[PDB]
Amino acid sequence: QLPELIRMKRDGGRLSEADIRGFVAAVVNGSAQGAQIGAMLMAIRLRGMDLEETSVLTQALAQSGQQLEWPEAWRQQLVDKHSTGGVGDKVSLVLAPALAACGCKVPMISGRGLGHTGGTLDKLESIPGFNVIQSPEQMQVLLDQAGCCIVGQSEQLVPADGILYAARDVTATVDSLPLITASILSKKLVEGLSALVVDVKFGGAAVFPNQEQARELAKTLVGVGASLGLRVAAALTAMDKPLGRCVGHALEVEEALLCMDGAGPPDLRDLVTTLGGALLWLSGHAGTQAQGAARVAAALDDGSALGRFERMLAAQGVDPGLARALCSGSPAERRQLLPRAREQEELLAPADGTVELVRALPLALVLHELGAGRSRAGEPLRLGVGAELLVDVGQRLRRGTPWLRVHRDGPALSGPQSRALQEALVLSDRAPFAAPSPFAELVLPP
Amino acid sequence: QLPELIRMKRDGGRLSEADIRGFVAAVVNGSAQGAQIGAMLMAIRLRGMDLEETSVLTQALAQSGQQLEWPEAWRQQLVDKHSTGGVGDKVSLVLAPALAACGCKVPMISGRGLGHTGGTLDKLESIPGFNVIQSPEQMQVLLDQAGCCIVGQSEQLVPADGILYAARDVTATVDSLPLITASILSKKLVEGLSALVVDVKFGGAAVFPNQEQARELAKTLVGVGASLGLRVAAALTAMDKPLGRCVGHALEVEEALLCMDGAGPPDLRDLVTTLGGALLWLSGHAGTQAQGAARVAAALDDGSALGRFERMLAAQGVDPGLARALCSGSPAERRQLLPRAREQEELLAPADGTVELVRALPLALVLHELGAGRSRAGEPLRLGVGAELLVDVGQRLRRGTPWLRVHRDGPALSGPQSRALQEALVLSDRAPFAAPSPFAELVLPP
Ligand SMILES: O=c1[nH]cc(I)c(=O)[nH]1
Ligand SMILES: O=c1[nH]cc(I)c(=O)[nH]1
Repeated sequence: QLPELIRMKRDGGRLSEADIRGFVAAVVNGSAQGAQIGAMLMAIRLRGMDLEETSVLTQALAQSGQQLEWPEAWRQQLVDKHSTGGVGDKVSLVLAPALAACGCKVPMISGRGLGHTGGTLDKLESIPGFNVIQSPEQMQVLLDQAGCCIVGQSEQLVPADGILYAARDVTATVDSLPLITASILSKKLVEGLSALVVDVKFGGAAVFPNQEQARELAKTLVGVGASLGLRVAAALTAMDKPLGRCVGHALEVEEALLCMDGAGPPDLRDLVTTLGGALLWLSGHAGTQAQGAARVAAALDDGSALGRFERMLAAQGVDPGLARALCSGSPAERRQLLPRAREQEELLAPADGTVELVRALPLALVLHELGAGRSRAGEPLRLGVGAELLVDVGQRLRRGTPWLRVHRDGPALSGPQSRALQEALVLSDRAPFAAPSPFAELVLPP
Repeated sequence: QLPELIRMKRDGGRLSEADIRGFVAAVVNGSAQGAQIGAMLMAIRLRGMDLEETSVLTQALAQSGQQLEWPEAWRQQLVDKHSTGGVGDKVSLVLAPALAACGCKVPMISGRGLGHTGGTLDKLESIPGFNVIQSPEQMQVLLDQAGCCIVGQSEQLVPADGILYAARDVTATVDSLPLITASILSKKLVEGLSALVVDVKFGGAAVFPNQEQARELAKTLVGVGASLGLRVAAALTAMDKPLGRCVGHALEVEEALLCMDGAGPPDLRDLVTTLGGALLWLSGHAGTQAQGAARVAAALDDGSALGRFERMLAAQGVDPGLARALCSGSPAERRQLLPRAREQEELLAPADGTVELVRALPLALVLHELGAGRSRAGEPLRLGVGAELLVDVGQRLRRGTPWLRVHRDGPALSGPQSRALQEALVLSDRAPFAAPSPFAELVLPP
């Protein structure tokens, strides 16, 4: 029974396959209570799991629901990428459609926000009518039509993970190697993918700031994934500063769109082309990293990524007209069709100097307490709330120049909140420089 | 917010008084979700709390509800006793009315089962009509007409403890010195007592088997109690074997009534007189402890605690006729008036030998899975389920002599169930001896 299983883990003992499957079944069928879920999640977070338990949690979460079947004509076309989570990380919003443009099939099952990081599903929900929950049947139609699709956990698609994911988010049990591994792979295993690239963040606002832990996760994701029959590669990418300039939901959707019609900040386009190019390589569609990167980049310039993105929006519930407007509209028009915070508050530079860095963690934490993230499961988010980096890293600015614009619904920023933000603006006084790219290294399966 | 409070404790940090009161209010008002209550509890169970946190929790729980207001004329009479939970530990049932058999006012706020231990509130419920939820007003009337009462936590009395109590029970977070401490003391502080005696168990079926760990609890209980302006004494008693010969709920009420009949097992009576003795002394209604143990014992026969029990039962919802029935009724009559298990299964001595011990834990565990224990929240119990020790410790026996009577409602005992219970009977080659007395020592407040 639940109390005993929890007790074993609490004592630092391992769970047998039956126990794990037992636990997962109880979660899915609703017999497990919230406290028991939270208790077990914490026991794991604090005591851990070995690679066998871990692999078992994965198979279990994966099997708690359906297995996605596709036309065998799609077999080698099926690919996906997943990010462990970060700030301003709307890569998936761009990659999904940019791949489906290269003929690739992407049945992406992602998630909502986790802790201080943003979830792509919450970002898509900024778009009116976008429905994250799609059946396995609709998903097939989606791939047939736009060859794109970004859905979330549901009754049919990894329900066990859906429930745990939402509990982890608000029980301080996000940063657990085995829970992240099972959660991520279970989603991807159910997809029947040919290749998969997981973007494992490291740095300031990463689940695992510590680069060495980012690595351990990277190697584990790939190892367990391999052992479970999935061609997987992991990319370790910086998340010390936000990706792009926009952080939030509604705001990140417009930057994603800016990226899709050939523009946007270089770091964003870089990560998109490097992971996509790494993904095309992994799946055999591209000969080398550079070739695959170029094809994806071409999709960003082509207008075909944006086009696939448009079909996806319409096929997942967005009114065709709004879909055509988001993709056909200019930055300002998109900004108007998407949720908007009630107040705009710009932060000014405290001095002259170079933007050495903009701490992503402090920024996400404040964005978090302003309604961008959850502190309770099922809690509505204030889509619209977010932030815009008005200055890039590597550029020089003077005191008095606005470097950040906070989009908020509530009161003017609190005291400790303002301090935290300014605190995030690191300045040095040297010549301007070229900001480095997020991507660090690729970890392949043994 | 909740997620952060949990992370702090999760990481080993202590919670500020504002944090704990913050968390407690969230538990009482609903903002804290099940998974969050469980996460917090497990974090605390694994990273502990310090004396101040513990002290602060205790206050918060006590203050989560109402403070019981009594007529000044009683102030000096209001006493109570508590247990850390055990097996067959029906002492409060016998001791509460026994005390009220000496003018003392006992507004006992106890609780339900906790882990593998039986709760007196569950025991009282096997008594048709008995209500455990009495508002403060009813509690005054009860003491006024019967001198005692046994109620449970409610929206009005320690709401916060009620919630943590029910969750800890099914989350393997019962055995936490600080949680037990705040839980026990919070209920007592709200009672406005002038002396509290806690029976801290140690032994095979104790929350804290290790006698030294139990002593740490006993010290904390008295220490923190003292710091909160409550005269508290704590006894340390054995729980390697079951207190009495009857384990369960309806069955525990019968053996209890037998004790209030001036009969029963030495086990029970001995413990009820000792702790009661310590109580009357502690509160000043007795010059010494032996005199108290004497007045209490007298009440078992003369002065009538059985008489006080009847008035309590009636005053707490039990039909007056049934109440008198249970009192004047003899064992056989008592059984017919209470819930009886559907069937009866007896175990036979696996071999000749002297009964060195009847391991309480294995007993509780099995009775537990037959419906005597909870596995979820308010999961209903099978109150007639239990066991009768058909043999005493110290005696010898021959293979074939039934040593245990199991009262179950479902299927006959299973293989692993029978094996578990058999392994509970420890036969030694020694000569017949007299079973020792539960009581070990008494820790005091100065
Ligand atoms: O699906 C997931 N993405 C990111 C993380 I971190 C996780 O645990 N699961
Ligand atoms: O009221 C209580 N009795 C026994 C235990 I153990 C506890 O934690 N609380």
